[PDB]
Formats: sequence, structure tokens, C-alpha cells
Amino acid sequence: AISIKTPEDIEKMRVAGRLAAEVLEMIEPYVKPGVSTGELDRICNDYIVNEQHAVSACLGYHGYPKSVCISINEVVCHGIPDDAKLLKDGDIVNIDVTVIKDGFHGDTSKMFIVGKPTIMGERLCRITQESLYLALRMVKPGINLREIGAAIQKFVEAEGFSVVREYCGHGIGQGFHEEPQVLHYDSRETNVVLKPGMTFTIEPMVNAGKKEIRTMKDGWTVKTKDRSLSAQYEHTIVVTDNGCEILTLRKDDTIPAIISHD
Ligand SMILES: *C[C@H]1CCc2ccc(OC)cc2C1=O
Ligand SMILES: [Co+2]
Ligand SMILES: [Co+2]
Ligand SMILES: [Co+2]
Ligand code: NA
Repeated sequence: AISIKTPEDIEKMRVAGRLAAEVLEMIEPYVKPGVSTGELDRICNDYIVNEQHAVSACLGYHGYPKSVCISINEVVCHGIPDDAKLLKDGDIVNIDVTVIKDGFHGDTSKMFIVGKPTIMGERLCRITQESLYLALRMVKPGINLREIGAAIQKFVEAEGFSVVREYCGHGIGQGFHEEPQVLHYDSRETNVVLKPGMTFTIEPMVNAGKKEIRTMKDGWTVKTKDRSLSAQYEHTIVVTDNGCEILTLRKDDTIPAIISHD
């Protein structure tokens, strides 16, 4: 079943979600042409462990060897930090962080555009963030997840892009990936009504081309089948009595942390 978090659990998820957001805030000035993805991962890991006094949920998870996932251009998700892989002008890069603090998880990702942006990279990243935000604005008690996944898909396809169908958002708490699955597209299979105290992620992945993806031979890296660009943003939220509260908000977000309906 889906766990309802207690008020004390929610306070612990505020703290873990803030730490995760803070990793994304911190790492920004380091993202520039010529830096390696391995070095970015080391900086993040060292900050989580030594500064935040927390740990990466990603390190060792099902054997994963690094602390964050770093996904460039046509890599959709789960890109593996590599000391040999250097960023360059125009690259779009997702950094996905999940921190554990006091046994609670905070999970968030954002795109960075490296150096001189390309038109396509700027547009894809903006539409992706807007897809997340439109979903965030819908969350409240009594709505069905289906409606949220439908709204993301409608908006994205109207902008000429496609929604990746795997790798959905998820419940989160003391576990990293809990129920429910949070699909970012319309499915007749989806039927989950929200209630206050649920905690879950929304994390749409949007491809500039077609939706299909492929897992590479390293067993982790996922790429677009068509080699088009792919972008993603993620937040962790808690459902409140009248809306939701974003637990991984950053200073650069332009949506309020607390979304109230009435
Ligand atoms: C932490 C990061 C490692 C890579 C990976 C692969 C598959 C998966 O499925 C839920 C999650 C992850 C990660 O979260
Ligand atoms: Co300290
Ligand atoms: Co997630
Ligand atoms: Co994540
Ligand atoms: Na990408």
C-alpha cells in the first residue's frame, strides 16, 4: 500500500529534501566547459558526506558505483559520472540527486545548460520544467494520478516533443522507490486517488524526438533510440490538505513551495 507519513516523518522529509536541493544549488558554478562528470560526482559526494553529514542513496544502490546520476544530451537517465567525460558548450545535463538523512530520502534533479546554449537545448529544458510545474499545480487530495500524467503528456506533445514511458516518479520516504508509480502520461491503467501525507516524486523525461529509449551495455545508461536530446526535472512533494508542498525547492525555482487551492 501507499504509506501516509506522520507529521514527524514529514519534518524529516523537509530536511532530506532541502539537503538534496542544496546539492543542486551548490554544484551550479562548477558546471562549465571542460569539467568532467566524474569530478562533479566527487564534489557532490564529498559535500553530502562531509558537509551535510548525510549519504547518497544512489551509491551502491543495486550496485550503482557513483553518488549521483549525470545525464548529457541524448542520455535520458542514469548516466554514470566518468572522469574522462568532459562537458562542452551547448551540452544539456541533468544531475539527479537523492540524499538520505535520518533514514528519510529527498530526491530531485534539474537541467544545466553548459556555456553557450543552443536554441533546442534551451527550449527542451524550459518545456520540461514547465511540464513538471503544471503537474505540481494539480496535486491535491482527491485527484487521481491519471489526470496528472494525462496533463503532462498533453502539454508536452502540444509542444512538439514526446514523453518517456519508463522510469516514472515514485513514492518516497524511508524507502527510495515506494508506491505509487507516478506515470507522466495518460494510461487507463492508472487509478490512484491522492490523500494528505502521501510523499512522492514527479520527474518527467521529455525527448525532443520520439519517445523510445534503450539501455546501453554498461547496464545503467539509458539513451534515446533516435539520438534526440532528452531533458528531465524532478521534485519531491508531500500532499497537504489543500494542495501540496515542494520539499526540494531551490532558490532558482519559480513556483512557490506551498501550493494552495480553494
Ligand atoms: C540512484 C540511481 C542509480 C541508477 C538507477 C537505476 C534504476 C533505478 O530504477 C528505479 C533508479 C536508479 C537511481 O535512482
Ligand atoms: Co559540519
Ligand atoms: Co525520483
Ligand atoms: Co531522482
Ligand atoms: Na539528457
